[PDB]
Amino acid sequence: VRGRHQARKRAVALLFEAEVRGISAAEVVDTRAALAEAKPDIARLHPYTAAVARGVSEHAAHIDDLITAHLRGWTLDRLPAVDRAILRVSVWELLHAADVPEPVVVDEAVQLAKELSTDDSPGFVNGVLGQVM
Amino acid sequence: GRHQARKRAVALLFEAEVRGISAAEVVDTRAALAEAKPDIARLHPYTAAVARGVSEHAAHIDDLITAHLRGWTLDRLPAVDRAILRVSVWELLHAADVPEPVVVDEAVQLAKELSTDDSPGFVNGVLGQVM
Repeated sequence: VRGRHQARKRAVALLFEAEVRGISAAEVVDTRAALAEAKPDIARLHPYTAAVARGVSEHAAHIDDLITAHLRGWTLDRLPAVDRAILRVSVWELLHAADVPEPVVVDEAVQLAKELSTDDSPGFVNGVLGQVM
Repeated sequence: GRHQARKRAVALLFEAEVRGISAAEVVDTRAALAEAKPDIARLHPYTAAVARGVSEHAAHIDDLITAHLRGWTLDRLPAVDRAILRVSVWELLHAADVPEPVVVDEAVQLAKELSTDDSPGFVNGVLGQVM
């Protein structure tokens, strides 16, 4: 585990919450920032979680178009919510996190899929992201 | 309004598991914030009851699920499916006002909306044996 693996995993949970509530991930980040200021001992918000989730919101249509273009016939709505969240996090990093090597971005997506999703999800996300990059 | 309350409980359990904190502690800090900040919305009371309930009865809930997984472990399921089964087994045990078949329907529908194509049939099978 890479230094920011947990921050990425918390960003996947924030994107999932946003989709359940029908609100932007940036709005969920604002709430998490308030919680961190209120209870810094038990509810820290990693700065990278906030940057990833805010970033996905700021670039939502472009990220979704790039994913859809590499889904070989599928629509984004057909994916399981956790795989959609992992791909949105990863595509934001490919576009806007120049310090993270592209192979590292994909390997992190593969590790998130292993930890949170199905056993065929790692190969799926590697395939999609390998084409996006 | 309970379907959306159940969806918010699945999301809360997933975030709690990622954070490594009990779902009751997530509820308690989120509820305290909404009492102090007018701009931050309160949780539906049923979301809070479900999430505190799963924490209170975690060992029993996980044992009942594991007894009907046929050798599979609960920790190896997709995280959203583990959260949906914990919410649903809690309702079978402690939400006496909700008919058992309605609990199963809600879980199958949460699986369809939030998880995999195979998840609805999987949760229907496990819960059909738990009830």
